[PDB]
Amino acid sequence: HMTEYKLVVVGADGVGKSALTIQLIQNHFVDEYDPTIEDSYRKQVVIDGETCLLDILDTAGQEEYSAMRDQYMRTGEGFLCVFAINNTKSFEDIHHYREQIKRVKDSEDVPMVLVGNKSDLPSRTVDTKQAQDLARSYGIPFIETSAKTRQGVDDAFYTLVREIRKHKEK
Ligand SMILES: Nc1nc2c(ncn2[C@@H]2O[C@H](COP(=O)(O)OP(=O)(O)O)[C@@H](O)[C@H]2O)c(=O)[nH]1
Ligand SMILES: [Mg+2]
Repeated sequence: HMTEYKLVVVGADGVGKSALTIQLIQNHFVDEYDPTIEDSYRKQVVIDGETCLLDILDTAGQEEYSAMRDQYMRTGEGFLCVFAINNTKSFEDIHHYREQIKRVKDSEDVPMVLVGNKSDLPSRTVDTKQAQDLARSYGIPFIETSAKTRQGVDDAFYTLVREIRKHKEK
């Protein structure tokens, strides 16, 4: 039997939340995924010898949350907080995503990974050292990813699983 891990992917629209999830699930890069589609996905994967069933919500927009999105924020075990390395505003807005998670959990100790996506693109406006400074302040890992090439994608999700295990018995 399989251990469930409930993961939530958050961040500004346009950063690659959906592309990252689709790369993890389907091993393909999608270049035009509807920016409004929000849904949950499953993936069976062995991580460090444990058969895991990941339960992943790919969040979209900031319209009135569905009961499902509210449920995933409340009961989610770990969060991928995504910005794009060519989107300075998305990096600046990570603060707000962190603050939301801390409020929902009433805690500063929540399993989380800072993800800098679109690492394949040449227009880098967020330096790795800026992201490292932010992640160090929050006490969380920082991983750069490309949903296009798959670089870092498994790393980001597996690291989030490992961060959940560091926080609680699973
Ligand atoms: N080059 C490149 N484009 C990406 C990457 N991730 C997402 N995109 C593109 O960025 C746009 C937004 O991606 P999407 O996954 O819909 O973003 P979301 O709003 O965060 O779900 C789309 O045109 C994607 O093809 C990436 O790693 N590299
Ligand atoms: Mg999306």
